Amino acid sequence: SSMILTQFGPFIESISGITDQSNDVFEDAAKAFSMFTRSDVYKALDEIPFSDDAMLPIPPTIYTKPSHDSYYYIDALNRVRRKTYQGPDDVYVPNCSIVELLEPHETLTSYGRLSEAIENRAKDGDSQARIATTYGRIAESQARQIKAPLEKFVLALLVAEAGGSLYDPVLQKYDEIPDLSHNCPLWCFREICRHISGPLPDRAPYLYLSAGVFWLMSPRMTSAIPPLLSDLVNLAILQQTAGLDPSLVKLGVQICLHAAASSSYSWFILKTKSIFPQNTLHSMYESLEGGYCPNLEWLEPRSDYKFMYMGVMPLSAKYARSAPSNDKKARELGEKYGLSSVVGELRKRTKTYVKHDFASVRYIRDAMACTSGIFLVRTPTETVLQEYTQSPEIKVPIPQKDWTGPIGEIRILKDTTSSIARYLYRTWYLAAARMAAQPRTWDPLFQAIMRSQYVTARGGSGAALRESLYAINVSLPDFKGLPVKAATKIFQAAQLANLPFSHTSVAILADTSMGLRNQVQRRPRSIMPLNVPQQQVSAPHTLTADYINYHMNLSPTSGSAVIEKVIPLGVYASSPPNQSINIDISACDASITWDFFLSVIMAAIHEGVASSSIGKPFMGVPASIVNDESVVGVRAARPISGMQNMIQHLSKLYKRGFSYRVNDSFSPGNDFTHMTTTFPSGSTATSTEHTANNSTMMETFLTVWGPEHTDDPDVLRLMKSLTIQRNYVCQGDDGLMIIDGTTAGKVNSETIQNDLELISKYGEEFGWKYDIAYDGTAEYLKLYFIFGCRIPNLSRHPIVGKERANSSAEEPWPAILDQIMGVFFNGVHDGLQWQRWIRYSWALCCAFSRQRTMIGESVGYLQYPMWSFVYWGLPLVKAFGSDPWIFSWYMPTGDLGMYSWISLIRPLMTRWMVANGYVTDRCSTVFGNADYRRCFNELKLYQGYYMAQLPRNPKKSGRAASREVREQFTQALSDYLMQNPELKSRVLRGRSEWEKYGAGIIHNPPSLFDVPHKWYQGAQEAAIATREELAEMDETLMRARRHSYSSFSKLLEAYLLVKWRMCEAREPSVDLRLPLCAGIDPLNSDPFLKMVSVGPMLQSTRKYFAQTLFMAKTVSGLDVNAIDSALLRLRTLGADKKALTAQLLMVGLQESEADALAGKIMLQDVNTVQLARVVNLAVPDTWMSLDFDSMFKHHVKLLPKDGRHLNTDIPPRMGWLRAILRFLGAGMVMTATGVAVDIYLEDIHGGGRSLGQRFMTWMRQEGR
RNA sequence: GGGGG
RNA sequence: UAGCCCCC
Ligand SMILES: Nc1ccn([C@@H]2O[C@H](COP(=O)(O)OP(=O)(O)OP(=O)(O)O)C[C@H]2O)c(=O)n1
Ligand SMILES: Nc1ccn([C@@H]2O[C@H](COP(=O)(O)OP(=O)(O)OP(=O)(O)O)C[C@H]2O)c(=O)n1
Ligand SMILES: Nc1ccn([C@@H]2O[C@H](COP(=O)(O)OP(=O)(O)OP(=O)(O)O)C[C@H]2O)c(=O)n1
Ligand SMILES: [Mn+2]
Ligand SMILES: [Mn+2]
Repeated sequence: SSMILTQFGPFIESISGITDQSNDVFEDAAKAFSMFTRSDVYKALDEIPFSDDAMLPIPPTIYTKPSHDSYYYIDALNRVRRKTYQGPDDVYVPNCSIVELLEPHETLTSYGRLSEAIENRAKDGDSQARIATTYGRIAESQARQIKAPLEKFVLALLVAEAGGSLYDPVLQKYDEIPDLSHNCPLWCFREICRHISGPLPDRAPYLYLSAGVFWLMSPRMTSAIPPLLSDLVNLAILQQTAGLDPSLVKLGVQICLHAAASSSYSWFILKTKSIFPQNTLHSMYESLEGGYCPNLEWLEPRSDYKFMYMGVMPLSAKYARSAPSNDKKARELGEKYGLSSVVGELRKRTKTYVKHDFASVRYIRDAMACTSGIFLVRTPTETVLQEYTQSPEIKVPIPQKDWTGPIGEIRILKDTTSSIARYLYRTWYLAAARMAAQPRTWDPLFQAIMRSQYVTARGGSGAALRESLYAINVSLPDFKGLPVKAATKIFQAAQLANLPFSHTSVAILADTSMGLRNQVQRRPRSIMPLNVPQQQVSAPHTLTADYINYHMNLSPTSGSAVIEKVIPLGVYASSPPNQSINIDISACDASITWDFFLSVIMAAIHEGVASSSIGKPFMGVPASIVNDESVVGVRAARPISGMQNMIQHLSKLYKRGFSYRVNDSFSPGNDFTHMTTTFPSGSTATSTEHTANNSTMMETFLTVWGPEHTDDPDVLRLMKSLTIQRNYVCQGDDGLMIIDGTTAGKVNSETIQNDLELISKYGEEFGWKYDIAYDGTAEYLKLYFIFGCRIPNLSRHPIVGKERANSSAEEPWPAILDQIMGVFFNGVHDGLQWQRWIRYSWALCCAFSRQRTMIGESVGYLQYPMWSFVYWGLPLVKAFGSDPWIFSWYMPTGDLGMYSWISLIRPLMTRWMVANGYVTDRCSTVFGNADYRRCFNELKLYQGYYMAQLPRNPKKSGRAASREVREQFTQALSDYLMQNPELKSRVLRGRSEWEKYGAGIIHNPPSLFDVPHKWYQGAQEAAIATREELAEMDETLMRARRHSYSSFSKLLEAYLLVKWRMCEAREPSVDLRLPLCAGIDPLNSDPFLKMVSVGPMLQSTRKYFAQTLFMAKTVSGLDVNAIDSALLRLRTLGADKKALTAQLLMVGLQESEADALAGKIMLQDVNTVQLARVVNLAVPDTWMSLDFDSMFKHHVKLLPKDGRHLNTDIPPRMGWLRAILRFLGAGMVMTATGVAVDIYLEDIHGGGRSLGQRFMTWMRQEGR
């Protein structure tokens, strides 16, 4: 460690709280990181005096592996395939030798790539050559699922840990996290690699590059080493930063060693991934003596997902695990995969926890951080053949006799059907009618928003559409000469803009291109990039599904994103007396087929939508005639609406199936079109659709089936007390059945077990295999809960991991920084040990802050000052002679955050600056007599500040665009959007109205007329950048670094005029013995103190924020937050109502709605959060898990502590100031380490009035 | 672009 | 060729 100490000495102390941070040391540390050679990191690793406890037997078979050749074969269709041995799952990358297939690299003679000879033979068509190429390309792919070379993360860890234990400012003692000599993962990493390199001078087992992966030419290297090493590094970092129990961590290493010792690392990982969760989380408290859990009340209406904390629920034996024991299956699993030693140890330790508390949840969390974090990989061919093959077993089909004769592509489900489909059909029919009945549905704007949803910069099987169209002699415009990417639905929209639906209808049946996605702890999933006409025609399906979800059930719309996964719901559901069943449906997409679901859904919508859609087109789709054969004998023609025409065309596609075009670039010669009946993922209907069926069937079970299939009084009573509107929350195929508890305790476990078994049997009737789980735990949207405590899963957030489905190279340098910041933010949300995590993050950041640049022998270097990271959100450890660790990771981002940390030490800074020569006679309002301008330019604080705000990726705008084709394109886009003259007429009105009442007040008027331009830009910025555009990006960053400044942004200079007084610590908002988030306990002072004093966010963040906008949606391309900001700004700038009415007309509203919302906005008392947007202030993401609403309202006093001040008084017409002022106070409170404190407005330099004018100038100048 | 179903 | 839905 002397090697590390010498090279990063001063920097190490700067990030350990011992010495101040300085850009000079930081940049040198950066240069040192870049000058360190890979092999040096290993040499550094050798310098570590590892303890015996950090060692464990390493399997010799991890090095000696068979040839890959017996693991593959050519199938009947000539595709290269993986040959199974351990089951139908054994389709991943096998653990084999690989050096025999490599050619030494010219220069790195010890490293090699796949023999060019072998690929050439493979390309010629040689079976053996193809097999070898496939293996080589997929093994390479497996090794690319990381963000950057492992050595960088390791070096970072060495540098960070060289600082020793950290002194907690709050607890006033050093932490007791074992040093690296006790880190088993690192030891293994060094040994495994050393053993591989053997006598070779090169210590790296492989090199992650841009030109591709290269393997160390050693007979001991295996295709399984990259994944193994990647798991070890994560575990190594986590043991030091999450303060994980070392003994547990070793268990995680053993599993990984076993995975590398097996015949397939990924496969083995997939089969054993439940070990830690099953033997801890799902086995906790078989016995229970005490502890406390939350006591929440679910407010009304439950749909708001709003809860209120009511105290603590004392625990006792009464609440011990009552759910069935998983011991047997868990042990069988361990025995089957050679891990019974691990399962047994976990089972034993889990039993020792008889109290539910911080210690016990941290144990679970720790255990669950040890699961491999690799993104499983297998060839595309394998994913497609495993996911689009299995078909649902409909044990009780809809009788053929129950369908009427056809009505085009659909058949009505006779109302005399005794089938359970009866209910599924009624729900979709009902919702279809109500949806189509809504007036908004027939508003040109609404239909523009819908037509604009799928017009995006992402793909849409562009090539297949062009050819399915060529098949009927219809050639689309090619716009020869435009600098935009052609494979975008945006390009598609422009091509189709001026063609009647009848000419593009065939495209609805065009093939579907391949799209893949790798996941952690899961298998790769195939994706279907539907084309514009396919997405268009899917509208009715999507809208009806949305209507069901908004009006008929209890569901959360989104994908996930911590807190957006409604944390509050899990706390409630998992807290005794309450209990929850974690319902999930396997093979969801493959279970939604025409045989039972789609034929019924298509029918119900087609019919229920009839009367209100009659005699009318929809979203560009015309009405038409179709053959009618409903009645027997009677055969006529039937007029249907455009909406019905859509269902008509969509039904034709759902019936036939999807032609998936598979071009497997990892498997030479594996080109085939696979037909499948599995439901599309890339469809706008997918998510909402599955959510709707989920609740609909659960409703039918609880209302009909269940009751009719049992006479058991308790079960009948239990089911009767459950409602899909009050007790069942779902999204897609995930479900959470919440059984509220009584004073008599919780509902009988045996009665619950009966209900579940019936649900299970119930789904077999229509092809659904319910994955039900009753284990005393709550699991929803990959969020884990036990006894009201959230258990972050560190396993799913691989520090070094990064999904990479395609072969394309990683984005140019700059890009990596956003990823590193994301790694930091995940740690904040996962609750790692704040100091250890912050210090490590500074090391990591420093190690990626420098890049070598080229301009033609013009070898320079791009360096980001430490200050850029602060701007991005990374808190300072110690600066300007301040105490160490005074800054919390809840410090805001950007200007708000800069304001916060600077205000907390304004005086320290001023004093430091003067005592170091930065003095002047001019007395600064913020920094007194400190020559701040000279200081900030020299320290690179201004530089870093501005560099952080520059594009971290090449720009394509400015590419020579031949004006004529450029106008044709944007015209096509315009016609697509402005199809309906009514809409256009609306915007033109807003326009001339704007010139009279709004023009001049603000300069950011959002307008539908901009969309075509924003769409063009999007298609542009989607294309591959050139090396020139790259240089241009660097030059920009480098010019900002050279330039010298005299101030911060106009908004930051304005906030700095405001001063506060931090006062009394707040009282606890929740009980301090209450486990809310594992890892967030008295051992993690700042996070814990913030959680306790500020309080947890007990409402859904989606619901909360939906109340901070006047309009929820708008045409894709415009920014809802932008529209909201313009309206409020106009109001704040004294604009007349007619001006807001004009703004609203320009974004598509009818004059009546426009005038109404405008008049409504004028007289409204706007909330802190919504109002703060007038100046671009947003609630920080890191704050989302806390009760920031309460902080703004009751703990940021705008009235000075000692009464009113002339400067602090808020002018009559400037009440909007209070919202901005609330954010600034909150900033300082949240940025200060420790307990949330009450803060009092102390001063505003030039007074409130002048402050307001200052903000009003910023407002009216945006976009000039 | 980032983090997540 | 590389989809859809969400927090900044
Ligand atoms: N990028 C993504 C990720 C997920 N999904 C959707 O999420 C839904 C279900 O999620 P999973 O549980 O992850 O998919 P399953 O096929 O059901 O996996 P298996 O039963 O193992 O869980 C269906 C799928 O289309 C999606 O459209 N796009
Ligand atoms: N002032 C410097 C010089 C080099 N590098 C880093 O070095 C790496 C590759 O170049 P080297 O071959 O390692 O640089 P050398 O200067 O030739 O090595 P040193 O003096 O020991 O010889 C990439 C580049 O960013 C750097 O960050 N800053
Ligand atoms: N913004 C960037 C990114 C990369 N390059 C050029 O790309 C070439 C090699 O790519 P890298 O592998 O990304 O650069 P290295 O210095 O070899 O190391 P890495 O980015 O970790 O620093 C050399 C470098 O000048 C550049 O000029 N400007
Ligand atoms: Mn599922
Ligand atoms: Mn699921």
